[PDB]
Amino acid sequence: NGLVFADRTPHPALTEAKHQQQFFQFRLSGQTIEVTSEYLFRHSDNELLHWMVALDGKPLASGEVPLDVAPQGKQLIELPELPQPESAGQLWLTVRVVQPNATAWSEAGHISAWQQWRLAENLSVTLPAASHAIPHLTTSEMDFCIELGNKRWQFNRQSGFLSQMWIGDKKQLLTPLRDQFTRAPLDNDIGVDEATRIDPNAWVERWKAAGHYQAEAALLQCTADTLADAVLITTAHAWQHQGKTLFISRKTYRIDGSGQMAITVDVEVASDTPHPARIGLNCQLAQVAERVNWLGLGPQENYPDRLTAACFDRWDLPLSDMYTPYVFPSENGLRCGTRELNYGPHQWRGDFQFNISRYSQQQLMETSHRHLLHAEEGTWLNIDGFHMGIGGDDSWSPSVSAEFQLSAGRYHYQLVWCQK
Amino acid sequence: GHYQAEAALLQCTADTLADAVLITTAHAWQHQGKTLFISRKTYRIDGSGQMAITVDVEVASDTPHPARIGLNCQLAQVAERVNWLGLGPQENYPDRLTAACFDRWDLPLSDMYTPYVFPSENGLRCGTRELNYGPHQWRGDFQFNISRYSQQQLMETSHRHLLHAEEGTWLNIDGFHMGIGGDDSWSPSVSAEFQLSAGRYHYQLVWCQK
Ligand code: NA
Ligand code: NA
Repeated sequence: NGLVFADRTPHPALTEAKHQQQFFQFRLSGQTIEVTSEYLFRHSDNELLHWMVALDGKPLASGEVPLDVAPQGKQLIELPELPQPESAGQLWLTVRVVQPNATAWSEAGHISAWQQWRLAENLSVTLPAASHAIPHLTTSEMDFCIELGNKRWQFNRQSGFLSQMWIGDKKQLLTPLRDQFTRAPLDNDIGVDEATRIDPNAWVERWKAAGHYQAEAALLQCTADTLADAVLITTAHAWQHQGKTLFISRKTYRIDGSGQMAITVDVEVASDTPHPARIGLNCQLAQVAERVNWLGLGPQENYPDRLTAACFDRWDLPLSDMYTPYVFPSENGLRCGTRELNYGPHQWRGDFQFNISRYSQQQLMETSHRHLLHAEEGTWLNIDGFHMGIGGDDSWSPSVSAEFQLSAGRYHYQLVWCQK
Repeated sequence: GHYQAEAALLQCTADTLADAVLITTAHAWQHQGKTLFISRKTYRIDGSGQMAITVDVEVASDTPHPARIGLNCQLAQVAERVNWLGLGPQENYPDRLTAACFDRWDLPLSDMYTPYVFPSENGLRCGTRELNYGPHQWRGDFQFNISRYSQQQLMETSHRHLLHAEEGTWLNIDGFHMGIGGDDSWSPSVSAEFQLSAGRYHYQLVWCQK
């Protein structure tokens, strides 16, 4: 149940605890930062505030101000006039409290606190430059095919899913892109303190009994249309278990002359089915790259009810860091609030949560120990419009608070897939 | 600049499909060089006569959260009854709807207006899946109000006895509507979970003739 592994390597949860247990609080009013000390005895005599303003990860301005706060006291820091850019995006302010000097318990340059705020946002009004190229649709009995030069997109008309993508003669997918509504259960979803308890109230059990893990997709609609400058595929799927419809998924895929595939997803969830762990898509990619790079919350694993410690910026990590090696395997390594994701030739833009690794949700839920996991061929990608909270208040009864359960009934998310 | 914000057209294409016409639009509401909202829509008129409207709105994170995200128009028809599947029968709002029940409700048009002495937004009904008015039917998941008074006349007139019924019927269909609040009435009282702060919004509507 540790914040650390037996060898004292941090679990991702530790960083959330560090952030929430901060000894300095911050408010932002206009250009003023108010820093309040939660110490009771010490003045801030080994602390400096670093501030940084960035546009979608791009550093615009930064600075340093010494901290001189009495225990329980306040210091107002006035920011210099910020040299606003004209280009579209969201400006983010980040502050960090840094300890310049080593102590008996920390190294020089130790970070004790941080915080972020959204500053100005400039919405993108300027149209994209109209591409000259135009995609073409090749219909067969079994498939819709879209080609754009080297690029090729294949929609299986029997299943209703994007079954394959081609760059010239190279395959991009090892498994089709399908809706996913389940996760490999966390310890908080399993809910039991004792071994032989088959607790009928736990999330995994409610999910198992409703047939979430074994629901079969049934195709309702799979049509293709040609527009002036794009091809539009439209699909509708029903997930059923024992005649009962749990989820309906309605999708458009819009492929334009730029080679961008725009996916719209609208999901209905039956109000009497237990709230799903996630509402997303997954596929097994053929590529295995070294680095994952994203504009979103990071660097560490973060979930909707555990993301306060994560900062929004441009993060770049090795693939292996995008997996969390919990001894008992589960859904893991998610990052939330992501606007852009980069992996090998692929780029996904939108507002989504994702995890990426060499292990399928299936392998993760079938394996009892982490050392028994084996890297699957290619890379498993889950991209979620929505993900349920993880809970934790205890680990033997449902603990995901109401506001983090997927209860809306109707959900919408949109993704742009392109090959940069 | 929310009240004086002017719609600027970005896109307006038409496309013929196998069994439908697809109109795609984009707009930006600006005030003094600042982009407040972007609205992206598709209209799909198919062979059965139904028009499906899909709306996706962006709100700048640094503009005050808007009062509503919706559509309005003035219908030519003045009918006797309003029939809806949703929350009712009385006026209800996102942070004042626990008393309302989900059912099929049928009231005279006049009942769809609440005569507050100082006129304001009024008569909203939430959680509506189907709205019927004369030959018109709207389906989806929306909030609406319907009356002879425009949002403009309501905000310009100071007493209820000075209001005149306009020509036809003003319809407001909202995908999202701000809470009313009221913990007090001299400071912002709308709780955070009832402010339209998501940044991106989505609703869909089917309009047909029954
Ligand atoms: Na100091
Ligand atoms: Na008024």
